[PDB]
Amino acid sequence: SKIEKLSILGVRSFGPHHPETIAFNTPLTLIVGYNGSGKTTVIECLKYATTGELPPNSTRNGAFIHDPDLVGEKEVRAQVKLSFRSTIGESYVVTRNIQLLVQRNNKRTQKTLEGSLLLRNNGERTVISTRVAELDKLVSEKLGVPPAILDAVIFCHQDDSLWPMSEPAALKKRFDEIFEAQKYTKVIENIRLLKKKKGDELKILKEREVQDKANKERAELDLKDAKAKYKETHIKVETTKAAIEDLGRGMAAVDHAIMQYHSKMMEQINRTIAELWQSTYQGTDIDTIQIRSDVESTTSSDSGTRRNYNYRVSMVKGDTEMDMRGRCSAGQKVLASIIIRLALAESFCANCGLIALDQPTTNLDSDNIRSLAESLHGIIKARQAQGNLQLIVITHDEEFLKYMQCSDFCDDFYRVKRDEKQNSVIVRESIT
Amino acid sequence: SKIEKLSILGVRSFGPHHPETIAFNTPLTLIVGYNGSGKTTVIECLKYATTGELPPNSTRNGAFIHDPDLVGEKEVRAQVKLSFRSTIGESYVVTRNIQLLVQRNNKRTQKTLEGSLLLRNNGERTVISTRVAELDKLVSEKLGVPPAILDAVIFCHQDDSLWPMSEPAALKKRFDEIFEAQKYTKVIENIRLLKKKKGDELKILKEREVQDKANKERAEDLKDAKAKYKETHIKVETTKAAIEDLGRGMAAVDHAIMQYHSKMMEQINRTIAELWQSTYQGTDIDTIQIRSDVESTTSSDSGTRRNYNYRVSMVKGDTEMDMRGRCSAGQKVLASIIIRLALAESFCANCGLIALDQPTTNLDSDNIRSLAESLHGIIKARQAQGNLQLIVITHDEEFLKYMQCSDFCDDFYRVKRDEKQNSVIVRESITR
DNA sequence: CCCCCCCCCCCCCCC
DNA sequence: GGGGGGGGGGGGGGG
Ligand SMILES: Nc1ncnc2c1ncn2[C@@H]1O[C@H](COP(=O)(O)OP(=O)(O)OP(O)(O)=S)[C@@H](O)[C@H]1O
Ligand SMILES: Nc1ncnc2c1ncn2[C@@H]1O[C@H](COP(=O)(O)OP(=O)(O)OP(O)(O)=S)[C@@H](O)[C@H]1O
Ligand SMILES: NCCc1ccc(S(=O)(=O)F)cc1
Ligand SMILES: NCCc1ccc(S(=O)(=O)F)cc1
Ligand SMILES: [Mg+2]
Ligand SMILES: [Mg+2]
Repeated sequence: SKIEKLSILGVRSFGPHHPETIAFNTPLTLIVGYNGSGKTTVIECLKYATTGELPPNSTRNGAFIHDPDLVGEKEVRAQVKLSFRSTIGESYVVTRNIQLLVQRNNKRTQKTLEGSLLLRNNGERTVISTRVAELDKLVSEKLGVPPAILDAVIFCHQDDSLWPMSEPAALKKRFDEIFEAQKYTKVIENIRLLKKKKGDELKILKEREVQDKANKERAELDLKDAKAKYKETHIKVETTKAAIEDLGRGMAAVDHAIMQYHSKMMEQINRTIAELWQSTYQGTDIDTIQIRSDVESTTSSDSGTRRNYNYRVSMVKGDTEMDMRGRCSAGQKVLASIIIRLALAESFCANCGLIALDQPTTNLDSDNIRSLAESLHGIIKARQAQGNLQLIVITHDEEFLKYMQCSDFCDDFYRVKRDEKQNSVIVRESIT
Repeated sequence: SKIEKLSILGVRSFGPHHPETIAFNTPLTLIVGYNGSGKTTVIECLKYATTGELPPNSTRNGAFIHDPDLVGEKEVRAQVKLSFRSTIGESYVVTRNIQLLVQRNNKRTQKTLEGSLLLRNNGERTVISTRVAELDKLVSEKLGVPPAILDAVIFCHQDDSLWPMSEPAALKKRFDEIFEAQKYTKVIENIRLLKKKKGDELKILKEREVQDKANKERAEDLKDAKAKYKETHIKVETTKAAIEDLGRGMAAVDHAIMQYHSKMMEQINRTIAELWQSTYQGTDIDTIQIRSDVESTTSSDSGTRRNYNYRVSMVKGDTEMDMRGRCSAGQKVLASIIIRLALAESFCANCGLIALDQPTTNLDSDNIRSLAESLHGIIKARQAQGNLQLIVITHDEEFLKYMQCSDFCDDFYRVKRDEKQNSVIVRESITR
């Protein structure tokens, strides 16, 4: 999977007339710029292009669309275009359009216009879909990334980048999505319903079997026919019994595979998190952090067995383990959230090396700024040859840039600036 | 007027055995240290000492109290001591104590022990109060600053420092708290009750007067009749006068309140406007302002209470838009600090007390430099008046350099973790 | 009449 | 809005 080029028109501080573009490097796309230049907007456009999700608190009132009053028109059309290649060689472009009207009554109304996923063959166009509902499905499907991963891990909004350190209910929600826990309980539950239904049939069938057996002893129509219906019903009974077991064994197999998958996944995730923490965190006070999962089970013959995962991020010091929630510093929260997202990206999409880190050194001190950068350099070096990585870093931290030593990977970087009209523009610069 | 010495024992990463102290300088207290040193804890304990409020997300599970498991004991008692001077010369110390038990049921529970406000006559201690409910009221009076200002503005938790940029209701609640509208609106309602009651008496009185007028006219004992007519008429006029006095008093009260609200918002926006133009490096935002929208019609909760809506606007050229859902991370951080500086300056203009915890979060190099230079200008201007007590926590080295603390400081404080991973506060010297 | 202590209420907080 | 814990308040009792 790979993302090639992004096009932005009329989104936030990007003007409505002339599209601005950025092309993504491998293994690293570096984006710098002043406060309010428009860097975070770039990642907003990647998330919108891939999922149709708009930034939180910007979904209505057209905060996402370049404000009509600034340009002097009563209507502004926004457009985002993303070109990418699927896991197989294939080449796609997704376009999305959104409109913002200022009516004569000053009322603003936002409307989502038609978009399109189109396939390019040898450089020539074919329409795959023009329905926004399918685009979400199709793009992630082509990219090789679940939507829950695009949303929470890869294109995580800067305002939301600390979700791993949030309250338990919220944390659970995001892991439940990432693990699709609602989907598999619905699987288990449907099988259970079917099993109960086949169970009701079996009671009726055994009755009938007892009845047809007796008619055969009395006949013993006629005894030759009397044996026929007895046999027909006997087979339905035995056949139903077998069906009941198969549904039951299958139900158990599904539950077991699901429970082991979850364990394996969590074991991998905690390993990476432990490695990332021990390498990068300079403090002595926390040796490692871990995601601990507490399963709540409720078992009844009517509701069968339903598992509920509760999740916690704990920090480990010596013998002691404590829940980090409500107990970690601003800087610790920032580092833990980045590492956990890296760990999830590595476990859940082991092969698409895609993640956006928007201003990773927030609240980090000088030592941690250095080590984080060197760890990022270390991740890149290890995976550069494999061709796996498309990593996007946004920063204006000069200390961070210096220690990353990105020139080893980059021939260029992108700078987002405001022009004289105060429009966001994206200029490509030489690594020099 | 001033805060002198703080003592911390068994709170978070501070060990339960030996208390750490910090002494506050004028005009500036500088506090540095690595991620997780315990710098934010210091500000929490200041809040806790003055208002009794604990850090958000820490009122349960005793997250604020140094964890019993770390020591090898099952119970920890925390203590925080703050010595300060009232608006008058008087010298006080408030002490608060907290306990966190690992119960017979295994999970932790926290309990609030005895507290004390103690007055110092040099060489003699006197308990002014040992009422944990009363400490809040007494302390805030002595400091000369309202409880909601200590909470939102002076000692605002780092996790909460962006509240000005929060959702409308959340912003409104805090401005509401800051604007104590309940006490006086209830005064108005009680006057209104009386005014209405005199109104009914007036209706009955006017009737009786018409009756007495006719009897006087019939007599034209005539002297008796004129007496009764006058008597009744003077009662009518007297009641009218009483109605007018109550009515005018009601209006004077209500008017005084609207004037106060207007006056403050005006000063607040003046200060915010100067700071923005003075501090913000960037062409895209000329100024920011706080707009107050009154709900056309006051809702009735045991009185008629006006409902204000508040919004933070950014101004560029002719155009104005709401910052909510539209500003960058750095812009949120800068706007929130400036709004707090302005809130301190207008609402407790007399005592220059504020804590800035990691003020350069997500700020670019230029905005880091200019913010530092603006603080320098604020300090230089008011140093002579002796009012100012500014507390800055930072590990931003470029920021420290532009701050030029040597002009104002003879020493600064460093927070460290000792070999046992306990937070320690070390005092260090500066050249000038 | 002051207050002190306990248990319980209710209140703020967090969900 | 509700639920739970804990602080505080409330009421009864004693100093
Ligand atoms: N609807 C809108 N119309 C016009 N301008 C907008 C709109 N919404 C947001 N903006 C502005 O566009 C900019 C968006 O920039 P961001 O991508 O958040 O900046 P940034 O580069 O991430 O800066 P940071 O986060 O401080 S490092 C902000 O400066 C907003 O003030
Ligand atoms: N109940 C607790 N028991 C023991 N340690 C705790 C407890 N609560 C918090 N801590 C630790 O104490 C530290 C809190 O110190 P802070 O003041 O938040 O850090 P800081 O100096 O502000 O660092 P920043 O915000 O990253 S610059 C963290 O490292 C926590 O791991
Ligand atoms: N997207 C990169 C995911 C990743 C890949 C590798 C590592 S490492 O711990 O083994 F160095 C960490 C994170
Ligand atoms: N606590 C007061 C903060 C403050 C805020 C603003 C100023 S001004 O001189 O630049 F208008 C001065 C002081
Ligand atoms: Mg940003
Ligand atoms: Mg902190």
